[PDB]
Amino acid sequence: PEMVRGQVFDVGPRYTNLSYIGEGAYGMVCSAYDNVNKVRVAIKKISPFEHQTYCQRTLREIKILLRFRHENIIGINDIIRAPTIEQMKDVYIVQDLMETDLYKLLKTQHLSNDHICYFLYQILRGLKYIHSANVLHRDLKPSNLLLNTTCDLKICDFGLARVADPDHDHTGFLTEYVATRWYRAPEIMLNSKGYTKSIDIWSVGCILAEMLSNRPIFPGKHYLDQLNHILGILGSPSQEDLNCIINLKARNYLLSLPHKNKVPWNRLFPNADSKALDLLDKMLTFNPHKRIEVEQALAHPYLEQYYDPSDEPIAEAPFKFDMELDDLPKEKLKELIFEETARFQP
Ligand SMILES: C[C@H](C(=O)N[C@H](CO)c1cccc(N2CCN(C)CC2)n1)N1Cc2ccc(-c3nc(NC4CCOCC4)ncc3Cl)cc2C1=O
Repeated sequence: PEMVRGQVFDVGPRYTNLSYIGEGAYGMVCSAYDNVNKVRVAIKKISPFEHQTYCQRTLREIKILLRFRHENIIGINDIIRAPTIEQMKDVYIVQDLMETDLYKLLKTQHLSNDHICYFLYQILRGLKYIHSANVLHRDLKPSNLLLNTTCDLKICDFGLARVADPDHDHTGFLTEYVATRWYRAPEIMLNSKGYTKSIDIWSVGCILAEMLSNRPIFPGKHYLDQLNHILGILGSPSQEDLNCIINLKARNYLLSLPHKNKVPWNRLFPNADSKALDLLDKMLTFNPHKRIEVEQALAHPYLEQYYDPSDEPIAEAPFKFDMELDDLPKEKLKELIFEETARFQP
């Protein structure tokens, strides 16, 4: 068993020459030479089985990424685990190796307007496919966008992804939420469980804004501060948009705030392309019902150099989970992970 930073990384006989890349709560990631395809790959060692929420993330990632096939979505190339459920403590997921991610890039590099345009195009292209499968990614952010040395982009981490469910989207005011705070749509804090495609469009808007200036647009320090950052730029919602929020706690919170006018995008982003700011405005619309959809965004003048709907493929059918995963015990989720990964056993 090869070891990396005091941890077993047992991926042989196919994968050798391991080099450490990083780690986090999820586990650990290495590059490795793949002796079958003869190319270096990324391998992440996930050890989720003592934690129900980690099992859910692992299973969603595996089921979705194995069904999806798209140039702007990271694939799963192979999964290594023990031959029996008893002996399985870890799952190793093999994926195409990427140079960097957009979080690291925005901390270190100015993006040209052409780079911003091309990155936004690829995000929206991959998202068109995801949405066409009736799936919501639900956690789009710079660190979930991987890039190679020629700036090809792939969406990663489907651990919070789910099937769209607009009929069950309504909730009360200040309902707790899991996905990354700075990229949450305003309606999450007011009346939405984040079960519709419009949630993802908001996140992409936030990402576009961040590419424009290298700084997050709405860096909320805690749950309600996130909403207050959004309203600081968008200004007070209009009467029509406010009347859409029928829950009185949420409506009356909004009515309690002093009037704030919209901060023009060209004041926040004085060097930005005007067409980019027009698309930004449409992605960062307060009212999710008025928010631009993914296929409309691709058709926007800002992306005219790239737009080609015949080359923006959709999924062959809607994605469905067999059963709802949200509440299943971790022991049951382990079984499901075992079954989902069986096809990679020799
Ligand atoms: C978290 C998520 C993940 O695996 N998540 C899983 C399912 O959700 C998971 C399982 C259980 C828990 C959990 N948590 C814990 C709680 N936490 C709040 C959220 C995450 N997450 N990661 C980690 C990860 C590491 C590397 C790469 C990757 N990197 C490169 N190159 C490098 C080169 C240097 O520059 C940056 C790029 N090339 C290809 C790839 Cl594939 C991708 C991912 C990915 O998707």
